[PDB]
Parts: sequence; structure tokens; C-alpha cells
Amino acid sequence: GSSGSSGQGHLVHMTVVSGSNVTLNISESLPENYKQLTWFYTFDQKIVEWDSRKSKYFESKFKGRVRLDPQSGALYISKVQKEDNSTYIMRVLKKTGNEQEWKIKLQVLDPVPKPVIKIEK
Repeated sequence: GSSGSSGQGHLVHMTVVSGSNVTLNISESLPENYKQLTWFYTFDQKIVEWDSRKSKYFESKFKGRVRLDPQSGALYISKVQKEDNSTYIMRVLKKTGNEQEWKIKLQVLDPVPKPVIKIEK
């Protein structure tokens, strides 16, 4: 996965191997001081919310193995699964009084190698 977008908010495309510890970190590090920090698994799906108090997991399977760092705001997933591959959206409420949302298309790959297929016209 490499760069491939432009505008006032390029899309993030990360790629890792299945069953490996990943780390979701928004390009731009959290501002001076954020107010709200939540993670979205899908278009209308959440994973964990942080009300400037204590992380809150919304009955998300991830809960248990994953972990949300309120210091940086990164999501660490263990023994990830091919399914994990999805558009991640981290919504945060800026102190000033704004609302931003990033995007990360997680791309999981398989470890097992591949054979040597050759074609002879």
C-alpha cells in the first residue's frame, strides 16, 4: 500500500500480514488537546469511544485483544483477521470546537507463498 490520493484529506491505505500485530495511527498526531476520541470499524460501526474519561468498547469483538492508547490515539490489534480489512474512520472532537474524521483502508495479506506459474504460447 502506497500513496494515491490528493485534496484536503488524502485517504490512508495500509497493508499488513494476517495474524500480526498492527498499529493504526492517524497521519497527523492528535492536537494540543482533544476532547472526544472514537474509532469506527465500518461506515456506521464503532469499536471504542473515549469520553476524555475512560475507553468504552461497544460490544466489539476486537475488545479483549485490541487496545486504545489515549496518549497518542493509536489502535493496536493482535492476531488480526482478513475480515479486519475495512475502511477505518477515527472521529475526534477538536478543543477549538471542530470535528475531523480520517480514513484507513486496512489491507490484510496472506503469509503463505505462491507457486511458479508459467505460460508457453
